Amino acid sequence: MVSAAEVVSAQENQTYTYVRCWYRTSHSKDDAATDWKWAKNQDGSDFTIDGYWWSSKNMFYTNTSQNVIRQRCEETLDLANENADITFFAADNRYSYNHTIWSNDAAMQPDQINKVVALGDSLSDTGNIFNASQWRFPNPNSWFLGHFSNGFVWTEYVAKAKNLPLYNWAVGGAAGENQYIALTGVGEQVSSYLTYTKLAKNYNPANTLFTLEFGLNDFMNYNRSVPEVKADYAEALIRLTDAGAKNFMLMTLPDATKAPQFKYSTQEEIETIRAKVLKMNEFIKAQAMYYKAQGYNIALFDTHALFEKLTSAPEEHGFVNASDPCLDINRSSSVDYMYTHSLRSECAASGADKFVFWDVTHPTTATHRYVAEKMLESSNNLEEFRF
Ligand SMILES: CCCCC/C=C\C/C=C\C/C=C\C/C=C\CCCC(=O)O
Ligand SMILES: [Mg+2]
Repeated sequence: MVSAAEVVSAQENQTYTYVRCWYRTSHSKDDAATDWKWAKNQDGSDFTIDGYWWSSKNMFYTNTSQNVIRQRCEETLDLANENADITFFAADNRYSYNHTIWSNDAAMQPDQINKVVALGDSLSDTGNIFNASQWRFPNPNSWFLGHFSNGFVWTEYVAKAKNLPLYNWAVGGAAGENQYIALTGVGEQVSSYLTYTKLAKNYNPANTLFTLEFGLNDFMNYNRSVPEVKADYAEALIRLTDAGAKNFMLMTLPDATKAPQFKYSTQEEIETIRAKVLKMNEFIKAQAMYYKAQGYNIALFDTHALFEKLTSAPEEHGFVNASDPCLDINRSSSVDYMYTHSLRSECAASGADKFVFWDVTHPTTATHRYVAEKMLESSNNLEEFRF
């Protein structure tokens, strides 16, 4: 994907950069607003990281571990907030965009999972559209720093439970994301992953836990046929396994037609999408069995079955409401992502942790956490994966 000569030249172009530490300003997850500070050392001097830049979206590659960078942000911010939900990025100055930091692995690494790589849509996106929108979409007062929720997504909860770095290629389409970036498809995501990892040092793909949730963007936003979505899903698994991937967290798709935005869709539109989701889920199960029979490490979670339980009896799963958004949005219009919204009366009363949905499409961070924990329980804190 990148010649060996190009890799050497890039890796030898050594420099330094600074770290932007982001945090939730409120102690409540009802408030999505965030702010940032530069990372500092204990003596008050600026914290810097050594490494090299590369772009095919600039990634900064450093020898400094994600834990060390995280620790510097925690100490700099010195918040007594359990909901601080700290994230960090590389940045040369005040004008810089939020650049992902890749921590290079050691040459003598043990045979165990040491990072999470995510592929998918808005259900896994951690801010891929936010630099492209000049930090204006989704509005950072009502959506958590480029996440289409009031906090972390399921992949971040999974990565945190295992104390692992998470590197994200996921980006959706239900919020008008394609008015900001092109190349959002799963094949474009796998291509981008393959290109950027050639620049990494001592990269062993066998030590990566891959997460993949794909198909809802295609069925909801692009009216794509079931065979073309099945073919793209099979193609992603073929390309990843041929490039050394051994470990996957696969999942069935929740019935997206249960989301508040479908209150404003016709019955014909709803039945079309629902039928496509059901056919796709049978194919996802067949694909998981196919790779499991070949000796790959596959964890399959039935998110569809869990979501049916959650929406039919929310009171049995820690929720008061599964039909309305927490935010006071009572229509389906992508322009609403540009504005600040108040919480509806019922959600302000119960708290955002008691609602399944945050906006007309996306789940709350409590729903993301519930799914992530059910996943770890199902797989016995991921038993067929070596940690
Ligand atoms: C696979 C992990 C799921 C964790 C969240 C739990 C339940 C699903 C939540 C909501 C209902 C389903 C779909 C609508 C949500 C996002 C839009 C995805 C497509 C896009 O972005 O265009
Ligand atoms: Mg195809």
